[PDB]
Amino acid sequence: KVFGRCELAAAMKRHGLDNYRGYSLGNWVCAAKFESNFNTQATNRNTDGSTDYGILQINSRWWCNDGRTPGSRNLCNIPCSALLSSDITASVNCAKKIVSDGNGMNAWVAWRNRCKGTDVQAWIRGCRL
Repeated sequence: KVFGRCELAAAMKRHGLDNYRGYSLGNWVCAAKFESNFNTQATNRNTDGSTDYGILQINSRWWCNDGRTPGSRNLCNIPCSALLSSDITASVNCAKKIVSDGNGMNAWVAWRNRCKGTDVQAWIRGCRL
């Protein structure tokens, strides 16, 4: 599913991401924009052989099982394919674990490079939330 911007904002808000670990909703929407362009089906191979999955491009070395990433830990206890669903619940639940891991949203290199320190509230501007 390719979410609309406000559509994803609403879903993320309903699933409790607004201000989760202190990160306002615009941060999450901005991260998803640059990670996946709001496409739940997005996948991208990394150099180490892991792959990133879904709206928040969650990696198979640490977080989900894809069966092809040696030394994988599956900390979210989910198949990586669950992160491609039109239903973002699994991505949200796993994102909540990731952002709690110590480095906050710096875990998402796209967020640090493209969202951090910017006017992220612009990403929820115009939405009825």
